[PDB]
Amino acid sequence: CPHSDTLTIDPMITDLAGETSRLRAAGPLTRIDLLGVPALAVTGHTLARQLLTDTRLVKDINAWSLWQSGTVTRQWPLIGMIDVDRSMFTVDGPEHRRLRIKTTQALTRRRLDALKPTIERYVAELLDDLERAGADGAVVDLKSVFAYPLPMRVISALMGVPSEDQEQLLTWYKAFFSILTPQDERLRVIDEMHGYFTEMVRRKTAEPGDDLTSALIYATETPLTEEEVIGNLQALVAAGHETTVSLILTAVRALLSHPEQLRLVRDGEIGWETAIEETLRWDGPVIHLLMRFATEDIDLGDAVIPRGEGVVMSYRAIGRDITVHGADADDFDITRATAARHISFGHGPHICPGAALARLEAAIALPALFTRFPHLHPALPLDQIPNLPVLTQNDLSHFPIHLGR
Ligand code: HEM
Ligand SMILES: CC(=O)[C@H]1CC[C@H]2[C@@H]3CC=C4C[C@@H](O)CC[C@]4(C)[C@H]3CC[C@]12C
Ligand SMILES: [K+]
Ligand SMILES: [Mg+2]
Repeated sequence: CPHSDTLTIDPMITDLAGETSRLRAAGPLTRIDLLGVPALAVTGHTLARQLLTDTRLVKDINAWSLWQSGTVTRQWPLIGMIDVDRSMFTVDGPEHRRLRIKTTQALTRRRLDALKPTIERYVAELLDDLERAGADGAVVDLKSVFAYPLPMRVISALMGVPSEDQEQLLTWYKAFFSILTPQDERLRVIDEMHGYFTEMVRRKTAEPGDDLTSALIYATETPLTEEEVIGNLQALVAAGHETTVSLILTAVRALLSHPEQLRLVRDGEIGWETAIEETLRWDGPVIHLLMRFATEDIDLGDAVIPRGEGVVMSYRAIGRDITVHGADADDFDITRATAARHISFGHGPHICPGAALARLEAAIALPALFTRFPHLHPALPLDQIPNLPVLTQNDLSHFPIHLGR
């Protein structure tokens, strides 16, 4: 591929390793092309930290010059990632905290202790499904049987999504994230999702229960608008499911391909927690985060982000930052000193509110899985597991394993 001064993000994810390296090498700020739409990617750790706390970078899609001019529209296949309703996700400034506070309180380590038994129950249930599927030495998909359902069950328990509605949510999410979904069908799926959660908030308003959705509705003043409640709810369920599936799967893939490091955690010399942090740094759930806009020109010394320009946080490239992590940043090493120094959960006001929950689900699921099936191994070379065509998320397709004897 000849030299180009715009890096085109391939939506088929045919060369993630190469693209990620190009992005680091072109950085820490470089021009990218997202399905025919230009933007700047932040690929460097220190610069990312700076800009994530910069008040001249906002989520508001109306601050985007290409949106103002109608150059980008709802026909853009990535538009569902950013042209969404009011929530903690889209708001900046003094109003932002109000939209976050009930959620961060509900998701503190101490509050999550109450959720621990529930997580344990689902993990045990799905390991049981794994046993059944892997009987008589059969090949089994670790994603569909285990990693894919677990975080949906867990986030659904927290928010009050009924057992019987969870399959439909997963079907919608799959359509929503796949670049291949026809755009008209995707926009219809976006409407259906919104319709589902509108009704859920109406149901919880009539009949509140012991769940975060009910706590968002009834605080602990001033009360959240209906739109705000629905917006927070959609963001929490989608993010809580999609990111966490990836982290479970990549952590297993990492440890299975680095058996000496798997041994370290199994024998209690390094914490599972630490293996999870290194996974987040090295092969984490987010590839790119769309998208922020300059309210005015931002001067970075030898470079200017012009007012109205789109800014993407390229979190995977940032995790491979050689300046911060040393020359071997492209290796998985749970013993490295900077394993916990990533910003894969973000930085600043929009930092992930669910990081503790994510960490807890992984810290329960991973040891449970390897203790239950100590001889678990790939039935297909790990390096041949392809990514699903989902541009922004590190979404693995399937994960064939044998339980082992
Ligand atoms: C498990 C792995 C996870 C990773 C790698 C992850 C990563 C992130 C990152 C990087 C952001 C901020 C993007 C930015 O502003 O630049 C974020 C925001 C958010 N995340 Fe997490 N997340 C994870 C799990 C979760 C979970 C479990 C939940 C909910 C329970 C969640 C809910 C949210 C919400 C609602 C936001 C928007 C916050 C705001 O904009 O103020 N994510 N996620
Ligand atoms: C970083 C990440 O992967 C998560 C954190 C916040 C999440 C977004 C928060 C809210 C929404 C709206 C929802 O209807 C569609 C998914 C979408 C657009 C999420 C996509 C995945 C995101 C971006
Ligand atoms: K909208
Ligand atoms: Mg050039």
